[PDB]
Amino acid sequence: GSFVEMVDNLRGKSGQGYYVEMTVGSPPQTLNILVDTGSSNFAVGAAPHPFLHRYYQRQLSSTYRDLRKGVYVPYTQGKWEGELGTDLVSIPHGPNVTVRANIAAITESDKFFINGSNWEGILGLAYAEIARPDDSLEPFFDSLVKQTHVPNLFSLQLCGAGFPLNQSEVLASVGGSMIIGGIDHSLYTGSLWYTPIRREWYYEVIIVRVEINGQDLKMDCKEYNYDKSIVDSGTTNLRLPKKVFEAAVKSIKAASSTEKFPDGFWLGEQLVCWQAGTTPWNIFPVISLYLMGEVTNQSFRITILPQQYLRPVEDSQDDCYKFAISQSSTGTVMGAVIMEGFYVVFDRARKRIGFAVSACHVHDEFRTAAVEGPFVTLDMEDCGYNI
Ligand SMILES: COc1nc(N2C[C@H]3C(=O)N(C)C(=N)N[C@@]3(c3cc(-c4cccc(C#N)c4)cs3)C2)ncc1F
Repeated sequence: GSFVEMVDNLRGKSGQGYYVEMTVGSPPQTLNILVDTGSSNFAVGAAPHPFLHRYYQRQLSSTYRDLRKGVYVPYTQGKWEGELGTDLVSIPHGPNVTVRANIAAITESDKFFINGSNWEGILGLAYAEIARPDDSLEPFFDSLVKQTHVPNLFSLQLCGAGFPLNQSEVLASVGGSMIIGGIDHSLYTGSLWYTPIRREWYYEVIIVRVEINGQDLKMDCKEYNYDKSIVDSGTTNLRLPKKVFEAAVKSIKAASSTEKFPDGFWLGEQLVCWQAGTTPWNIFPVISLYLMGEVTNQSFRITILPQQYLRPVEDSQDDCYKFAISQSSTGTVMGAVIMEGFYVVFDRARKRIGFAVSACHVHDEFRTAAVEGPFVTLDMEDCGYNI
């Protein structure tokens, strides 16, 4: 229904991630924590670092419990090593509960904490299967549901501003909402459409068709989910498997062919700029991803605009952007590019993910993001990849 205490509890932007305030320990130590549906550990800075202005001080918490076990995470979007323990954890703009949760106290890191970023830790919201060191380390959300009456569901509304936010603006701006234990109807318009969670590890889904401005990419649907397709609030871009990325970029270039962009732009390395207010949104195509429905032989589509896949960056008074669609060798990743267009419901209790048009998506007077259905789609289980 309505969860006013949790609405507008996030801050951040797609390039730096979105974070929520949490407290750890007794007395409570406040930290800003990245909301990550692409991992399953709760890990916090626990030692001084040049890019952290605060960290978890275990010696100052009366409720700290040492698990006497280390944890190592290899190079991904950095690397880190830490020490496992448990403590009492709360979310100030969250459910009014305190839970005893596992915490990885980060003692050493390399390219993990980012200069200029405001988060001090990560809240991995995915399942125990991908937790480190192994699946015996209960993730935060599993603890929260086990210890309280909070329903086994959360929903995310990530809000892209549509323009660059400077150092002060990004700290003062509302970046979105994380509703723990429910769905807030103020955060979306139209209907919610659900896709099954294929398997509980990452939030894995199945894409059954892809269109660029209504034109079918016409690839074998297994290519779209090779080797998996996931929903990840901790990835900035929409990432596509190599072969799919190559086909999609060719189609996006063809649709936008009235303007030529350098190779560096399509590689996501180089910004493109236009005179203030003159970004030619209309030359760029909409992108639709069709997802398996909950009903046999039924699918639905989510449609995003260039206002989602062109990420605003500062250069001048020009309006500049980076192309936020990129190649992957680990499957499709529906990152902040996708999520900024939609209110996303992680319905763990019913093993499904819901999408609805976000009340904060950026658009223009001529086009809007969309969530539509149903469509008749056959042999959708064949779109899933095995081995
Ligand atoms: C903490 O513990 C564990 N974290 C992980 N993760 C895997 C990483 C990764 O490659 N992705 C795709 C991901 N979704 N999350 C991780 C990170 C995201 C960011 C980050 C930085 C800047 C912007 C954004 C955005 N949007 C995200 C830094 S690390 C953490 N894996 C296993 C663990 F035990």
